[PDB]
Amino acid sequence: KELVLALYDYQEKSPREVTMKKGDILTLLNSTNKDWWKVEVNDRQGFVPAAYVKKLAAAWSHPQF
Repeated sequence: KELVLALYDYQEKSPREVTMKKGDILTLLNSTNKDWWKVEVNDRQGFVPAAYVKKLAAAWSHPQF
């Protein structure tokens, strides 16, 4: 299972999007598109800009953000 870190807060602009707070660790559902990634935040799924999150590779130990 993949995870991404919210680099900044993001307020959903429409029902297909989701809201996230800076520092959130979200479950990454789809990253095939280069601009919008589909993620899961507290029982909610939707797209967020790929620019606003960083994938946390399993192969790496991640420092505290």
